[PDB]
Amino acid sequence: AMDFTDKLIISRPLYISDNADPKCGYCNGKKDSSHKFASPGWSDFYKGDEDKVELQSSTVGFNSELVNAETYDKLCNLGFRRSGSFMYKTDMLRNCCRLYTIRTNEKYLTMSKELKTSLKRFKKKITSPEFKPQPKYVSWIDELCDYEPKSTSFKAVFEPAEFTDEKYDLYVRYQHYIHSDEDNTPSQFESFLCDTPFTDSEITGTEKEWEQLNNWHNLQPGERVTKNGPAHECYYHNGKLIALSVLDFLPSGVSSVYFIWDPDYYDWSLGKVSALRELALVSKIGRPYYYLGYYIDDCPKMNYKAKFGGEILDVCNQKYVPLSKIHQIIKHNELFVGLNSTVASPDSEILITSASDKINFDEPFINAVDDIYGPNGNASQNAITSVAKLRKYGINYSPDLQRSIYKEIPKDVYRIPNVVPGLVPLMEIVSLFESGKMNELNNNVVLFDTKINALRIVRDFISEKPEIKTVITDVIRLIGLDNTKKAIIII
Ligand SMILES: [Zn+2]
Repeated sequence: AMDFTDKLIISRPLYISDNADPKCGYCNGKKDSSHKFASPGWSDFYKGDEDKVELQSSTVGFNSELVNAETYDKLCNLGFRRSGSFMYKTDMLRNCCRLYTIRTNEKYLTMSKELKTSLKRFKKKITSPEFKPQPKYVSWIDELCDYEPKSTSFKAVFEPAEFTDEKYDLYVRYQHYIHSDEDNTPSQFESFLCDTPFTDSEITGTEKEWEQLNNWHNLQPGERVTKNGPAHECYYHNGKLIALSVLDFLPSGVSSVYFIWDPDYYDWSLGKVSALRELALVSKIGRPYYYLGYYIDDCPKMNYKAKFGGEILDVCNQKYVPLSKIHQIIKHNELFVGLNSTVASPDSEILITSASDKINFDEPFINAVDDIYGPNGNASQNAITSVAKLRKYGINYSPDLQRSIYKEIPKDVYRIPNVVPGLVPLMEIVSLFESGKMNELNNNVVLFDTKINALRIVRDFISEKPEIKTVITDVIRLIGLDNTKKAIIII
Protein backbone atom coordinates (compact mmCIF):
# COMPACT_ATOMS: atom_id res chain seq x y z
CA ALA A 1 0.00 0.00 0.00
CA MET A 2 2.93 2.34 -0.77
CA ASP A 3 2.38 5.58 -2.72
CA PHE A 4 5.42 5.69 -4.95
CA THR A 5 4.43 9.11 -6.33
CA ASP A 6 5.28 10.59 -2.90
CA LYS A 7 8.68 8.91 -2.65
CA LEU A 8 12.30 9.85 -3.41
CA ILE A 9 14.03 6.62 -4.39
CA ILE A 10 17.79 6.93 -4.20
CA SER A 11 21.03 5.00 -4.01
CA ARG A 12 23.56 5.54 -1.26
CA PRO A 13 25.59 8.75 -1.50
CA LEU A 14 28.98 9.06 -3.21
CA TYR A 15 31.81 11.53 -2.68
CA ILE A 16 34.00 11.73 -5.79
CA SER A 17 37.20 13.76 -5.80
CA ASP A 18 40.14 13.89 -8.19
CA ASN A 19 42.68 16.30 -9.64
CA ALA A 20 41.02 19.31 -11.21
CA ASP A 21 43.58 19.01 -14.03
CA PRO A 22 41.87 17.53 -16.04
CA LYS A 23 38.63 16.62 -14.27
CA CYS A 24 37.22 20.19 -14.00
CA GLY A 25 35.88 21.34 -17.32
CA TYR A 26 35.46 24.87 -16.12
CA CYS A 27 39.03 25.70 -15.08
CA ASN A 28 41.04 22.63 -16.11
CA GLY A 29 42.87 23.00 -12.84
CA LYS A 30 44.40 26.38 -13.90
CA LYS A 31 44.02 29.26 -11.47
CA ASP A 32 46.03 32.33 -10.44
CA SER A 33 46.99 32.37 -6.77
CA SER A 34 44.47 35.16 -6.29
CA HIS A 35 41.62 32.80 -7.31
CA LYS A 36 43.02 29.51 -6.06
CA PHE A 37 41.62 29.26 -2.50
CA ALA A 38 38.20 29.43 -0.93
CA SER A 39 38.86 32.42 1.37
CA PRO A 40 41.50 35.05 2.34
CA GLY A 41 42.44 33.02 5.36
CA TRP A 42 43.39 30.02 3.27
CA SER A 43 45.25 32.28 0.80
CA ASP A 44 47.23 33.62 3.77
CA PHE A 45 47.92 30.09 5.09
CA TYR A 46 49.59 29.29 1.76
CA LYS A 47 51.28 32.65 1.10
CA GLY A 48 54.56 31.97 -0.73
CA ASP A 49 53.69 28.27 -0.92
CA GLU A 50 50.73 28.33 -3.31
CA ASP A 51 52.55 25.94 -5.66
CA LYS A 52 52.38 23.08 -3.14
CA VAL A 53 48.58 22.77 -3.50
CA GLU A 54 47.09 20.49 -6.16
CA LEU A 55 43.54 21.67 -6.86
CA GLN A 56 40.82 18.99 -6.71
CA SER A 57 37.37 18.77 -8.30
CA SER A 58 34.93 17.14 -5.90
CA THR A 59 31.28 16.30 -5.93
CA VAL A 60 28.83 14.64 -3.60
CA GLY A 61 25.56 13.15 -4.62
CA PHE A 62 23.31 10.19 -5.16
CA ASN A 63 21.61 8.41 -8.03
CA SER A 64 17.83 8.71 -8.15
CA GLU A 65 15.52 6.02 -9.46
CA LEU A 66 12.39 8.08 -8.81
CA VAL A 67 11.78 11.70 -7.91
CA ASN A 68 8.80 13.96 -8.26
CA ALA A 69 8.80 17.62 -9.33
CA GLU A 70 8.13 19.02 -5.87
CA THR A 71 11.03 17.04 -4.41
CA TYR A 72 13.36 18.00 -7.23
CA ASP A 73 12.36 21.64 -6.60
CA LYS A 74 13.47 21.19 -2.99
CA LEU A 75 16.74 19.62 -4.14
CA CYS A 76 17.47 22.47 -6.58
CA ASN A 77 16.88 24.89 -3.65
CA LEU A 78 19.39 22.91 -1.54
CA GLY A 79 22.00 23.48 -4.23
CA PHE A 80 21.78 20.22 -6.19
CA ARG A 81 21.47 19.74 -9.89
CA ARG A 82 20.53 16.60 -11.83
CA SER A 83 22.99 15.15 -14.36
CA GLY A 84 20.54 12.69 -15.92
CA SER A 85 19.35 10.77 -12.90
CA PHE A 86 22.35 11.66 -10.68
CA MET A 87 21.66 14.41 -8.12
CA TYR A 88 24.89 16.17 -7.27
CA LYS A 89 26.61 19.26 -5.92
CA THR A 90 30.19 20.36 -5.57
CA ASP A 91 32.02 20.50 -2.24
CA MET A 92 32.24 24.30 -2.09
CA LEU A 93 35.02 24.27 0.46
CA ARG A 94 37.39 21.96 -1.48
CA ASN A 95 36.36 22.39 -5.11
CA CYS A 96 38.65 24.25 -7.49
CA CYS A 97 35.76 26.42 -8.73
CA ARG A 98 33.08 28.09 -6.63
CA LEU A 99 29.67 27.08 -8.03
CA TYR A 100 26.57 28.89 -6.86
CA THR A 101 22.96 28.06 -7.64
CA ILE A 102 21.33 31.03 -9.47
CA ARG A 103 17.74 31.91 -10.15
CA THR A 104 16.06 34.91 -11.79
CA ASN A 105 12.84 36.23 -13.32
CA GLU A 106 11.60 39.15 -15.40
CA LYS A 107 11.62 41.37 -12.26
CA TYR A 108 15.35 40.94 -11.85
CA LEU A 109 15.95 41.03 -15.61
CA THR A 110 17.38 44.31 -16.86
CA MET A 111 17.03 44.11 -20.65
CA SER A 112 20.33 45.25 -22.09
CA LYS A 113 21.18 46.59 -25.54
CA GLU A 114 22.61 43.15 -26.45
CA LEU A 115 19.50 41.31 -25.40
CA LYS A 116 17.10 43.72 -27.04
CA THR A 117 19.12 43.34 -30.25
CA SER A 118 18.83 39.54 -30.13
CA LEU A 119 15.06 39.78 -29.88
CA LYS A 120 14.84 42.44 -32.61
CA ARG A 121 16.85 40.22 -34.96
CA PHE A 122 14.78 37.17 -33.99
CA LYS A 123 11.55 38.99 -34.75
CA LYS A 124 12.94 39.93 -38.17
CA LYS A 125 14.18 36.44 -38.95
CA ILE A 126 10.75 34.87 -38.30
CA THR A 127 8.15 37.54 -39.11
CA SER A 128 6.52 38.13 -42.48
CA PRO A 129 6.35 41.70 -43.83
CA GLU A 130 2.61 41.07 -43.84
CA PHE A 131 2.77 41.15 -40.03
CA LYS A 132 0.97 44.21 -38.66
CA PRO A 133 2.26 45.18 -35.19
CA GLN A 134 -0.10 46.12 -32.39
CA PRO A 135 -0.31 49.86 -31.57
CA LYS A 136 1.66 49.40 -28.37
CA TYR A 137 3.15 46.68 -26.20
CA VAL A 138 3.37 46.94 -22.43
CA SER A 139 6.63 44.93 -22.53
CA TRP A 140 8.83 42.75 -24.70
CA ILE A 141 6.94 39.71 -23.39
CA ASP A 142 3.63 40.78 -24.91
CA GLU A 143 5.41 41.69 -28.12
CA LEU A 144 7.00 38.23 -28.43
CA CYS A 145 3.69 36.56 -27.54
CA ASP A 146 2.11 38.44 -30.44
CA TYR A 147 4.53 37.86 -33.32
CA GLU A 148 6.02 34.41 -32.53
CA PRO A 149 2.73 32.43 -32.76
CA LYS A 150 1.90 34.19 -36.07
CA SER A 151 5.15 33.12 -37.74
CA THR A 152 4.79 30.65 -40.58
CA SER A 153 8.50 29.79 -40.78
CA PHE A 154 9.29 29.30 -37.06
CA LYS A 155 7.48 27.01 -34.62
CA ALA A 156 8.45 25.87 -31.12
CA VAL A 157 6.77 22.73 -29.75
CA PHE A 158 6.84 21.35 -26.20
CA GLU A 159 6.78 17.54 -26.00
CA PRO A 160 7.91 14.69 -23.70
CA ALA A 161 11.65 14.39 -23.00
CA GLU A 162 12.17 11.30 -25.17
CA PHE A 163 14.99 10.21 -27.41
CA THR A 164 14.82 10.52 -31.16
CA ASP A 165 17.50 10.02 -33.81
CA GLU A 166 16.87 13.54 -35.10
CA LYS A 167 17.52 15.10 -31.65
CA TYR A 168 20.64 12.97 -31.21
CA ASP A 169 22.03 14.08 -34.58
CA LEU A 170 21.56 17.72 -33.64
CA TYR A 171 23.27 17.02 -30.28
CA VAL A 172 26.29 15.45 -31.98
CA ARG A 173 26.66 18.45 -34.26
CA TYR A 174 26.33 21.02 -31.47
CA GLN A 175 28.75 19.09 -29.20
CA HIS A 176 31.33 18.97 -31.99
CA TYR A 177 30.92 22.72 -32.48
CA ILE A 178 31.62 23.37 -28.75
CA HIS A 179 34.45 21.09 -27.61
CA SER A 180 33.12 17.57 -27.69
CA ASP A 181 33.81 15.21 -30.59
CA GLU A 182 34.10 12.16 -28.30
CA ASP A 183 31.96 10.67 -25.55
CA ASN A 184 28.94 11.51 -27.70
CA THR A 185 27.17 8.20 -27.77
CA PRO A 186 23.39 7.73 -28.05
CA SER A 187 23.41 6.28 -24.55
CA GLN A 188 25.13 9.36 -23.15
CA PHE A 189 22.67 11.67 -24.86
CA GLU A 190 19.75 9.54 -23.65
CA SER A 191 20.92 9.48 -20.05
CA PHE A 192 21.85 13.18 -19.94
CA LEU A 193 18.82 14.71 -21.75
CA CYS A 194 16.15 11.91 -21.90
CA ASP A 195 15.27 8.88 -19.73
CA THR A 196 14.62 11.04 -16.71
CA PRO A 197 13.98 9.87 -13.13
CA PHE A 198 10.58 11.51 -12.81
CA THR A 199 7.18 9.93 -12.27
CA ASP A 200 5.36 8.59 -15.30
CA SER A 201 2.70 11.31 -15.19
CA GLU A 202 5.42 13.94 -15.10
CA ILE A 203 7.17 12.43 -18.17
CA THR A 204 4.20 11.49 -20.38
CA GLY A 205 1.50 13.85 -19.17
CA THR A 206 -1.68 14.01 -21.22
CA GLU A 207 -2.59 15.32 -24.64
CA LYS A 208 -4.52 18.18 -23.01
CA GLU A 209 -1.60 19.15 -20.78
CA TRP A 210 0.79 19.48 -23.71
CA GLU A 211 -1.85 21.34 -25.71
CA GLN A 212 -2.28 23.78 -22.83
CA LEU A 213 1.46 24.32 -22.48
CA ASN A 214 1.87 24.83 -26.24
CA ASN A 215 -0.57 27.76 -26.09
CA TRP A 216 1.40 29.51 -23.38
CA HIS A 217 1.81 32.72 -25.42
CA ASN A 218 -1.91 33.46 -24.95
CA LEU A 219 -2.22 32.81 -21.20
CA GLN A 220 -3.90 35.73 -19.37
CA PRO A 221 -2.67 37.04 -16.00
CA GLY A 222 -3.69 34.64 -13.26
CA GLU A 223 -3.90 31.54 -15.40
CA ARG A 224 -1.52 28.66 -14.82
CA VAL A 225 -0.52 25.43 -16.51
CA THR A 226 -0.69 22.05 -14.90
CA LYS A 227 2.64 20.84 -16.35
CA ASN A 228 5.34 19.74 -13.91
CA GLY A 229 8.32 17.54 -14.75
CA PRO A 230 10.66 17.29 -17.71
CA ALA A 231 10.07 18.52 -21.23
CA HIS A 232 11.72 19.10 -24.53
CA GLU A 233 11.04 22.28 -26.54
CA CYS A 234 11.84 21.60 -30.23
CA TYR A 235 12.58 24.64 -32.43
CA TYR A 236 11.60 24.22 -36.12
CA HIS A 237 12.57 26.50 -39.02
CA ASN A 238 10.58 25.46 -42.12
CA GLY A 239 10.11 22.03 -40.57
CA LYS A 240 13.82 21.45 -39.81
CA LEU A 241 14.87 20.91 -36.17
CA ILE A 242 17.26 23.81 -35.46
CA ALA A 243 17.36 23.76 -31.66
CA LEU A 244 16.31 21.77 -28.63
CA SER A 245 15.75 23.10 -25.09
CA VAL A 246 15.59 20.59 -22.30
CA LEU A 247 13.57 22.02 -19.40
CA ASP A 248 12.28 20.91 -16.04
CA PHE A 249 8.95 22.40 -14.88
CA LEU A 250 8.87 22.84 -11.10
CA PRO A 251 6.20 24.30 -8.87
CA SER A 252 8.50 27.31 -8.34
CA GLY A 253 9.43 27.87 -12.01
CA VAL A 254 11.42 26.37 -14.85
CA SER A 255 14.95 24.93 -14.77
CA SER A 256 17.08 24.92 -17.91
CA VAL A 257 18.86 21.59 -18.20
CA TYR A 258 20.62 22.16 -21.51
CA PHE A 259 20.19 23.91 -24.83
CA ILE A 260 21.54 22.76 -28.21
CA TRP A 261 21.24 24.43 -31.59
CA ASP A 262 22.29 23.90 -35.20
CA PRO A 263 25.72 25.47 -35.70
CA ASP A 264 24.61 26.85 -39.08
CA TYR A 265 22.32 29.21 -37.15
CA TYR A 266 25.11 30.98 -35.24
CA ASP A 267 23.75 34.31 -36.56
CA TRP A 268 20.42 33.84 -34.70
CA SER A 269 21.97 34.09 -31.18
CA LEU A 270 19.77 31.22 -30.09
CA GLY A 271 21.41 31.02 -26.65
CA LYS A 272 20.09 34.46 -25.78
CA VAL A 273 16.75 34.13 -27.54
CA SER A 274 15.94 30.81 -25.84
CA ALA A 275 16.76 32.22 -22.36
CA LEU A 276 14.50 35.19 -23.00
CA ARG A 277 11.70 33.03 -24.31
CA GLU A 278 11.99 30.89 -21.18
CA LEU A 279 11.87 34.03 -18.99
CA ALA A 280 8.70 35.01 -20.84
CA LEU A 281 7.30 31.49 -20.34
CA VAL A 282 7.93 31.60 -16.60
CA SER A 283 6.12 34.95 -16.44
CA LYS A 284 3.16 33.75 -18.53
CA ILE A 285 2.61 30.56 -16.53
CA GLY A 286 2.66 32.54 -13.27
CA ARG A 287 5.56 30.87 -11.53
CA PRO A 288 8.26 32.82 -9.81
CA TYR A 289 11.70 31.69 -10.92
CA TYR A 290 13.89 30.68 -13.88
CA TYR A 291 16.83 28.50 -12.87
CA LEU A 292 19.90 28.55 -15.12
CA GLY A 293 21.97 26.16 -13.02
CA TYR A 294 25.32 27.03 -11.58
CA TYR A 295 27.03 30.44 -11.69
CA ILE A 296 30.84 30.61 -11.54
CA ASP A 297 32.06 34.23 -11.32
CA ASP A 298 35.44 33.57 -12.98
CA CYS A 299 34.15 31.35 -15.83
CA PRO A 300 32.73 33.04 -18.96
CA LYS A 301 30.76 29.96 -20.04
CA MET A 302 28.94 30.16 -16.69
CA ASN A 303 28.99 33.81 -15.72
CA TYR A 304 26.94 34.85 -18.78
CA LYS A 305 23.95 33.77 -16.68
CA ALA A 306 24.35 36.99 -14.72
CA LYS A 307 23.14 38.93 -17.81
CA PHE A 308 19.68 37.70 -16.82
CA GLY A 309 20.04 38.92 -13.25
CA GLY A 310 18.96 37.28 -10.13
CA GLU A 311 19.88 35.78 -6.78
CA ILE A 312 22.40 33.25 -5.52
CA LEU A 313 21.85 30.48 -2.96
CA ASP A 314 23.86 30.72 0.26
CA VAL A 315 23.79 26.99 1.05
CA CYS A 316 24.96 27.49 4.61
CA ASN A 317 21.94 29.75 5.41
CA GLN A 318 19.56 28.08 2.97
CA LYS A 319 18.57 31.48 1.67
CA TYR A 320 19.14 33.43 -1.59
CA VAL A 321 20.99 36.79 -1.71
CA PRO A 322 20.80 39.06 -4.76
CA LEU A 323 23.90 38.72 -6.89
CA SER A 324 24.32 42.49 -7.00
CA LYS A 325 24.74 42.57 -3.20
CA ILE A 326 27.67 40.08 -3.18
CA HIS A 327 29.30 40.16 -6.62
CA GLN A 328 32.17 42.32 -5.35
CA ILE A 329 33.19 39.81 -2.69
CA ILE A 330 32.89 36.58 -4.78
CA LYS A 331 34.90 37.88 -7.78
CA HIS A 332 38.09 36.09 -6.70
CA ASN A 333 36.43 32.66 -6.55
CA GLU A 334 35.72 32.98 -2.83
CA LEU A 335 33.20 31.06 -0.76
CA PHE A 336 30.57 33.34 0.77
CA VAL A 337 28.89 32.43 4.09
CA GLY A 338 26.49 35.13 5.22
CA LEU A 339 26.23 36.48 8.77
CA ASN A 340 24.11 39.48 9.78
CA SER A 341 26.70 42.02 11.03
CA THR A 342 24.71 42.47 14.27
CA VAL A 343 25.15 38.77 15.12
CA ALA A 344 27.97 37.63 17.39
CA SER A 345 31.05 36.03 15.90
CA PRO A 346 30.13 32.44 14.95
CA ASP A 347 31.74 29.64 16.91
CA SER A 348 30.15 27.04 14.63
CA GLU A 349 28.70 26.10 11.31
CA ILE A 350 25.26 27.63 10.82
CA LEU A 351 22.36 25.54 12.06
CA ILE A 352 20.31 24.15 9.19
CA THR A 353 17.61 22.05 10.91
CA SER A 354 17.23 24.23 14.03
CA ALA A 355 16.95 27.29 11.78
CA SER A 356 15.08 29.84 13.89
CA ASP A 357 16.88 33.18 13.37
CA LYS A 358 17.29 33.02 9.61
CA ILE A 359 19.64 35.52 8.06
CA ASN A 360 18.11 38.68 6.59
CA PHE A 361 20.07 39.79 3.58
CA ASP A 362 18.17 43.11 3.66
CA GLU A 363 19.92 44.04 6.92
CA PRO A 364 23.72 44.48 6.95
CA PHE A 365 25.78 41.31 6.74
CA ILE A 366 29.35 40.12 6.33
CA ASN A 367 31.16 37.12 4.89
CA ALA A 368 31.88 34.85 7.88
CA VAL A 369 33.66 32.20 5.82
CA ASP A 370 36.97 32.42 7.68
CA ASP A 371 35.45 32.43 11.16
CA ILE A 372 33.79 29.06 10.35
CA TYR A 373 35.73 27.39 7.57
CA GLY A 374 39.10 29.16 7.60
CA PRO A 375 42.33 27.61 8.75
CA ASN A 376 41.62 28.78 12.31
CA GLY A 377 37.82 28.44 12.04
CA ASN A 378 35.77 26.40 14.43
CA ALA A 379 34.17 23.92 11.99
CA SER A 380 36.89 21.33 11.85
CA GLN A 381 37.39 20.93 15.59
CA ASN A 382 33.65 20.88 16.29
CA ALA A 383 33.27 18.19 13.63
CA ILE A 384 36.06 16.03 15.11
CA THR A 385 34.40 16.15 18.53
CA SER A 386 31.10 15.30 16.89
CA VAL A 387 32.55 12.22 15.15
CA ALA A 388 33.49 10.84 18.52
CA LYS A 389 30.03 11.53 19.96
CA LEU A 390 28.37 9.80 17.02
CA ARG A 391 30.12 6.48 17.71
CA LYS A 392 27.78 5.64 20.57
CA TYR A 393 24.91 5.59 18.11
CA GLY A 394 26.76 3.23 15.75
CA ILE A 395 27.54 5.86 13.13
CA ASN A 396 30.78 4.76 11.39
CA TYR A 397 32.42 8.14 10.70
CA SER A 398 36.13 8.84 10.91
CA PRO A 399 37.74 12.14 11.94
CA ASP A 400 39.41 14.23 9.25
CA LEU A 401 42.68 14.91 11.08
CA GLN A 402 44.72 16.63 8.37
CA ARG A 403 45.71 20.21 9.15
CA SER A 404 44.62 21.53 5.74
CA ILE A 405 41.54 21.07 3.57
CA TYR A 406 43.76 21.18 0.45
CA LYS A 407 45.83 18.35 -1.03
CA GLU A 408 49.55 19.05 -0.83
CA ILE A 409 52.32 17.50 -2.91
CA PRO A 410 54.69 15.80 -0.39
CA LYS A 411 40.04 6.86 -1.68
CA ASP A 412 36.71 5.60 -0.24
CA VAL A 413 33.83 6.90 -2.36
CA TYR A 414 31.35 6.38 0.48
CA ARG A 415 33.27 8.67 2.85
CA ILE A 416 32.01 12.25 2.92
CA PRO A 417 34.26 14.86 4.60
CA ASN A 418 33.28 15.80 8.10
CA VAL A 419 32.90 19.44 7.04
CA VAL A 420 31.09 20.32 3.78
CA PRO A 421 29.21 23.62 3.40
CA GLY A 422 25.52 23.10 2.97
CA LEU A 423 25.44 19.59 4.44
CA VAL A 424 23.97 19.31 7.87
CA PRO A 425 26.92 19.86 10.20
CA LEU A 426 27.97 16.89 12.29
CA MET A 427 27.35 18.92 15.45
CA GLU A 428 23.72 19.28 14.36
CA ILE A 429 23.51 15.56 13.59
CA VAL A 430 24.62 15.00 17.22
CA SER A 431 21.77 17.35 18.32
CA LEU A 432 19.26 15.33 16.29
CA PHE A 433 20.33 12.18 18.05
CA GLU A 434 20.44 13.70 21.57
CA SER A 435 17.02 15.32 21.25
CA GLY A 436 15.39 12.13 19.92
CA LYS A 437 14.64 13.69 16.56
CA MET A 438 16.38 10.84 14.69
CA ASN A 439 13.60 8.58 15.95
CA GLU A 440 11.27 10.58 13.69
CA LEU A 441 12.66 8.33 10.99
CA ASN A 442 10.77 5.37 12.46
CA ASN A 443 7.69 4.33 10.51
CA ASN A 444 8.76 6.81 7.81
CA VAL A 445 12.03 6.07 6.00
CA VAL A 446 12.02 2.97 3.79
CA LEU A 447 14.90 0.78 2.75
CA PHE A 448 15.24 -1.37 -0.33
CA ASP A 449 17.30 -4.00 1.40
CA THR A 450 19.17 -5.62 -1.46
CA LYS A 451 19.95 -8.82 0.46
CA ILE A 452 16.26 -9.71 0.96
CA ASN A 453 15.57 -7.91 -2.33
CA ALA A 454 12.54 -6.31 -0.72
CA LEU A 455 11.27 -3.00 0.59
CA ARG A 456 10.91 -2.57 4.32
CA ILE A 457 9.85 0.32 6.53
CA VAL A 458 12.38 1.19 9.22
CA ARG A 459 10.72 0.54 12.58
CA ASP A 460 13.65 0.90 15.04
CA PHE A 461 16.39 3.03 13.49
CA ILE A 462 18.83 2.79 16.39
CA SER A 463 18.79 -1.05 16.18
CA GLU A 464 19.66 -1.13 12.49
CA LYS A 465 23.17 -2.26 11.55
CA PRO A 466 25.80 0.51 11.70
CA GLU A 467 26.33 0.31 7.89
CA ILE A 468 22.68 1.16 7.37
CA LYS A 469 22.52 3.83 10.06
CA THR A 470 25.62 5.49 8.56
CA VAL A 471 24.10 5.59 5.07
CA ILE A 472 20.84 7.03 6.38
CA THR A 473 22.73 9.68 8.36
CA ASP A 474 24.63 10.71 5.20
CA VAL A 475 21.34 11.06 3.33
CA ILE A 476 20.11 13.27 6.16
CA ARG A 477 23.27 15.37 5.84
CA LEU A 478 22.52 15.87 2.16
CA ILE A 479 18.75 16.39 2.04
CA GLY A 480 17.72 16.95 5.66
CA LEU A 481 15.60 14.97 8.06
CA ASP A 482 12.17 15.89 6.74
CA ASN A 483 13.00 14.92 3.17
CA THR A 484 14.59 11.65 4.33
CA LYS A 485 11.28 10.67 5.93
CA LYS A 486 9.90 10.32 2.36
CA ALA A 487 12.87 8.46 0.93
CA ILE A 488 13.39 4.91 -0.16
CA ILE A 489 17.13 4.28 0.21
CA ILE A 490 18.67 1.38 -1.72
CA ILE A 491 21.32 -0.41 0.34
ZN1 LIG B 1 37.58 24.15 -11.60
